[PDB]
Amino acid sequence: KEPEQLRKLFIGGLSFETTDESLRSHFEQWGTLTDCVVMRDPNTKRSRGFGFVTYATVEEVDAAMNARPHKVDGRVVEPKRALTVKKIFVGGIKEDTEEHHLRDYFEQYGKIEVIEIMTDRGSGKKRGFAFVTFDDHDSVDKIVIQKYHTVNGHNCEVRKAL
Ligand SMILES: CC(=O)NCCc1c[nH]c2ccc(F)cc12
Repeated sequence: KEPEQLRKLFIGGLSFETTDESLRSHFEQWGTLTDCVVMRDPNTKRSRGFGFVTYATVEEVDAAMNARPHKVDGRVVEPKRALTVKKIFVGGIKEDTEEHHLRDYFEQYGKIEVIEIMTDRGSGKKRGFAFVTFDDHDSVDKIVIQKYHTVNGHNCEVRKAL
């Protein structure tokens, strides 16, 4: 079983009338839920407007994220995997890595809007790193939890870029 942390979706922006049961019935459309909680005040029991769900598998998390936007009990909510940005730094690509290497690999994580292969300001030579900007943060979130990224035969360092 994948680590539980990687099977969780944290759901912001809930309707205050959403319950454990209604949040569960909604997100069970995209997989088996082993846990589903609406956060509430300990004294008033009034919703805090957010919660989380835990799927049985990471593929189920993916399915839920691919089904965004989610309207739950009449309100569009904001699910996120376990710093919300749309851009990554990709290091270690050396001088022989081109746009199409980066595109063919990273397009399978999300929709790419910008690829920027970095060159030396003085010489024009490639510096061996790049930035990739996507249309949505979940691509980056999937990317940076991987232990490894292999592109053009290179083991790359990938992190969020601000
Ligand atoms: C952004 C924020 O502060 N809350 C959402 C993320 C989060 C952190 N710890 C939790 C515990 C329970 C839960 F339902 C959600 C969370």
